[PDB]
Amino acid sequence: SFSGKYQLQSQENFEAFMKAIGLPEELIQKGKDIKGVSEIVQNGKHFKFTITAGSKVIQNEFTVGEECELETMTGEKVKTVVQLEGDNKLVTTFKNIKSVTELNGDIITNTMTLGDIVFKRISKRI
Ligand SMILES: CCCCCCCC/C=C\CCCCCCCC(=O)O
Ligand SMILES: CCCCCCCC/C=C\CCCCCCCC(=O)O
Repeated sequence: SFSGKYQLQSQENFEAFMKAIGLPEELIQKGKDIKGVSEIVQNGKHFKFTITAGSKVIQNEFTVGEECELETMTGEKVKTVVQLEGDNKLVTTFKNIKSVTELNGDIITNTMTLGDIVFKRISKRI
């Protein structure tokens, strides 16, 4: 069950991922420690998100099994389709990054794997 407004608790490889993809140290030092809200509304295939990237609210919707355009940090807007296992594990192919989102009861983890860099968020359902 994915529906909820999930507040951020722990954020792992933020400094190593944002410098590896080409972002500024001034904006990285602002968004690294802010405990913001990460929303998801589960409508069968269409998952409507409202995500806090430090100060910016990035709101887009992903379709499980058909093409869906989402905003990236380095780039523009990526058509990344998401596959679902057991109503808790969401897997996609972003801008050369394997993104794995897992729901453990009422706590969600977003693990963005870029080769050796493992960018892991840990947010609780509210
Ligand atoms: C889907 C969950 C993962 C979301 C990851 C978002 C990563 C954002 C990374 C870097 C951008 C940080 C921007 C910080 C605010 C800058 C503007 C300001 O307040 O001055
Ligand atoms: C590089 C980050 C750009 C911002 C959008 C990233 C979207 C990734 C795609 C699909 C997974 C969406 C997961 C939504 C829940 C995030 C929970 C969290 O913030 O802790």
